[PDB]
Amino acid sequence: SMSVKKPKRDDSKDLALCSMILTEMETHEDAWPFLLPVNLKLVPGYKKVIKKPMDFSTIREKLSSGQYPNLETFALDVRLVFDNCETFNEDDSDIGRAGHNMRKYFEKKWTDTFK
Repeated sequence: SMSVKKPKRDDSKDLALCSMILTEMETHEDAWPFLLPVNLKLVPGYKKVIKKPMDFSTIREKLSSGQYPNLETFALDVRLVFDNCETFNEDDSDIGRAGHNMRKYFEKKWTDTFK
């Protein structure tokens, strides 16, 4: 509360560390469904159904331009990518499996780097 604070967690490396995680997600062999925004002209149903599209290139641009106020807003967009994938793709599909795999890969790196 006013003039009463928990000890200051060092957040000075968060930007660099989120960048490194994002690099590792970008280079994973199962990243291909997530590298670029879904083409809303060429994928029937996507625009209407997925209210907030998100992809790794969009996260990269947001990260590089100071549009993440803190490491949690960064995690929320990464998770959004996988939540969107699950919304639109059957579990038993190459893309559906890719999303599960990437979400797992992310959540481990997230815990190991920050928890």
